[PDB]
Amino acid sequence: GSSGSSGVVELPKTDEGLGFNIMGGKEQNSPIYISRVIPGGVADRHGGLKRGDQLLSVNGVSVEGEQHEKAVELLKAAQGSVKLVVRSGPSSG
Repeated sequence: GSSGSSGVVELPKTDEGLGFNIMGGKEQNSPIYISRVIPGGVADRHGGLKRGDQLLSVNGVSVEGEQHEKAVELLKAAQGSVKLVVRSGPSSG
C-alpha cells in the first residue's frame, strides 16, 4: 500500500515496558533496528515490531539520522503513548 502510512506502531507507554531491544545508533555505521524481541512483552502481544524492523522515527522525531541516545530520549519524552515508525517494505519492492 504505497499510498498511506508505512506502518506507525503506537504502543501504550507504561513503566512495565515495551518488550523490544535496539542496538547501534550511528556508532557502527548501521541503521537502527530491533535487536531482540520479548516473546511475552507488550510489543509481541501487540503485533507489529519484530527483530529487523528499522526504526524510521519515534514520537514524530527523525531517528534514522541520529545517535542511539536520541532514540532513548524520545521514548522518555513521550507520555501515555509512544509512536514508533517502522519500514516493512521489501528490499527489492
